Amino acid sequence: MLLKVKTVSNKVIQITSLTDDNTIAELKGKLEESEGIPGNMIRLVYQGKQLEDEKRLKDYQMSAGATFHMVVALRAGC
Repeated sequence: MLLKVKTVSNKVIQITSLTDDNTIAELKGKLEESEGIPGNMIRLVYQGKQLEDEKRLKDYQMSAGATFHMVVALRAGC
């Protein structure tokens, strides 16, 4: 339900309304679309683990899982 996503840009956003179909994919996809374009890698780590798309609905039952997004930009995108 409620999740806190913080990017490497020191941007933390805490919302209390997550989906049960995608959740993760929806969150990451909505963040990239909101900014217009993807930062670079757009890879977040959940509980020190990766790949959470498969836990779309499984993440909706948490409603208390800290999320940290990472964007690797060395070529361009300051």
